[PDB]
Amino acid sequence: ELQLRPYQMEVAQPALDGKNIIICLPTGSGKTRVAVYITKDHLDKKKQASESGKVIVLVNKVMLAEQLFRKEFNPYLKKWYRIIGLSGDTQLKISFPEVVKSYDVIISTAQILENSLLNLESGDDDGVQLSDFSLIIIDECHHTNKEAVYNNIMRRYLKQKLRNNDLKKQNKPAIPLPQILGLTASPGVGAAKKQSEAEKHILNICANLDAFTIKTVKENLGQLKHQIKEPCKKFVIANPFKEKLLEIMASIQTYCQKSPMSDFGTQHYEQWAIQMEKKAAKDGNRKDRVCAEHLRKYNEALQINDTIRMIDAYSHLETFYTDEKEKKFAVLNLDETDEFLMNLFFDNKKMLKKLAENPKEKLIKLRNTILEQFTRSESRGIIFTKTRQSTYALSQWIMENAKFAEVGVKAHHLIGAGHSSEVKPMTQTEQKEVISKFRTGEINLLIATTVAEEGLDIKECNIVIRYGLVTARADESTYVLVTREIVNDFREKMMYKAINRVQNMKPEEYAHKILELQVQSILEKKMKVKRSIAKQYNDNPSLITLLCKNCSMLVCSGENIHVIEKMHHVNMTPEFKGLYIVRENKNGEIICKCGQAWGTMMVHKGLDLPCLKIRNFVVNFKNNSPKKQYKKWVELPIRFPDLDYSEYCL
RNA sequence: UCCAUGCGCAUGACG
RNA sequence: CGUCAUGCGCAUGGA
Ligand SMILES: Nc1ncnc2c1ncn2[C@@H]1O[C@H](COP(=O)(O)OP(=O)(O)O)[C@@H](O)[C@H]1O
Ligand SMILES: [Zn+2]
Repeated sequence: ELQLRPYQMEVAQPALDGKNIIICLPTGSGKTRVAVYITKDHLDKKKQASESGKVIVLVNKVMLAEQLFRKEFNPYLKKWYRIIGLSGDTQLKISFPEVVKSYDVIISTAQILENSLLNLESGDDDGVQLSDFSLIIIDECHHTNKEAVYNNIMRRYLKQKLRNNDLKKQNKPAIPLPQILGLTASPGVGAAKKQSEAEKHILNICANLDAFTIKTVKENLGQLKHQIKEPCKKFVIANPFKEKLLEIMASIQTYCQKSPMSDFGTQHYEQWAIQMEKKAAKDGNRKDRVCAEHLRKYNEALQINDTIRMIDAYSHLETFYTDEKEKKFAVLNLDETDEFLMNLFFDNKKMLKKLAENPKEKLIKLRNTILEQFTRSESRGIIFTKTRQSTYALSQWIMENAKFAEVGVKAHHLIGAGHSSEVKPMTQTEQKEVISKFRTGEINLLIATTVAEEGLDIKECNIVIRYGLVTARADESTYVLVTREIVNDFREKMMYKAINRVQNMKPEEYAHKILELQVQSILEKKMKVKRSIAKQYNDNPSLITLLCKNCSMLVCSGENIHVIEKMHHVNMTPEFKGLYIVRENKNGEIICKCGQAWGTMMVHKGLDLPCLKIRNFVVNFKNNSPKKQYKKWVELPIRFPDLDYSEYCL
């Protein structure tokens, strides 16, 4: 079987000639299948050539790899050729180079391939080359812009290509390089206020891929257009506690002589709070880092309240101050500052809570909007929002709300898996379960945070409602936008025209432009190398000291620290040990004699290790140069010794 | 299956 | 350059 649709046929035609073209098509056109056909044709040709045919397919997300190995490639070609569903998570007893030698076809993930190539350049002796393959295929090429995995990969291919040109002229023989296909929904357009900038961006993409031309369907376009149902665009749009909190912020400002130089509930105030916090850290002073941090917490509460039930802000600060109280209690087992701030809060805490019960509330507007939508439904919907906490708050509020229960439409939250912002990350398994549930109708509506926007298989949904999120199927579209669609349309128009412009270009001029872009990218990479190496020069054993940032006291030295796994830094020598405190709630966490959090107590190879984080400490060189904050160890060019387990045997 | 950690990347907003 | 929010990948250790 594997019959190929017509509009797919023409667009794929050039690649069958060895063309390293790009194929951009819309969503739902099943470019996976045309990709399969192309792979099949390339391999059959290499069979006729009596030469080995290798394909190494790449994706930026794992689940895509699983889907292609599950539903697309193996079904059609499993019996014809060897296929492997490679991924970083899937424990594979065998190393990558072997499967490079042992499988005719490969689904994979970019970073894995890059790591193998790095080992080739390194002394690990695990070797692979883009030349070793006969064909490289990529999905969502549009990510090949800025130091992305795809881009980092192709840059090597280019460099080699230019050497190949020089050798072609200088020498009759030249080394080989593979064909390159690239598939995307749309090449995309970045920060292009002009069709010229857009044209340049597109050309930069093509250069990164080194592709011959872009390809899109116009002749057979009507067939695909009718075949694919495409939704219509649309946009639809719908205190006292805040005042008290602002008053308290002003009270702290008066108590700290802190000038916001900015409005309330704005990013710039937070940015100033952080910069002031850094200055206080370098000054080793309190009510400066401390109160600045407290103010930042307050402004976070504000921005929460600006869109959210102030109950949630009360919960936010309930959590914050209760945990601070617990830290102080552990320390005890308080000064003018902490007492002032804590009491300044607790005094109004009950009143704030009472105010929180009073609705007098964007969320209340969205509730009415949503219920009105549900009356139309007769059943699938997707919410979106900026943050993770937002999704949980929405799900909690909707579940609590009786009206939505009366409607009988269930709802659940959904987020990514990155352990960031100290918020619970959903696991890939859990995400898969939830989307399966919604597809089955177990959950009528799914709250999301851009995870559902792409990758995850969500289709045939009546409505796609949004809640201040910058950005349906089954021939049913109920787009909503509560609180940039026009500007987005303008950009789409611009990129389409730029694409047509590039398609209608001289092959010579086009080749010259893309060649220049290739050279530029290579030069940028070389410059990046130059600066990156210069960063790591000092490599001092011990030229710094770790200090608590609330109480600017020496906490460690430069030499007492040791490294385990060449990842984690730790301080044995219990002179430090008697200082730090331990606390847990629900391996364990570490805190300060001042309540300042310090890190966690990891255990490696059986040694108990009070591991820590540079973020929560402030540097103090031996040269007495000003204090510093790095947010990560690698920023420091000096080198710490790997721990010797023979030492500290005890 | 879960936990914790390190590293890199892109996106949007903001300065 | 920094900030914040969001999403992704890789590599670890333990259970
Ligand atoms: N040659 C073909 N004939 C008929 N339908 C096809 C053909 N090739 C692809 N399709 C359709 O394309 C769909 C696959 O789309 P999919 O790959 O999931 O979307 P996308 O291309 O956006 O990833 C299949 O459901 C299939 O019906
Ligand atoms: Zn302290």
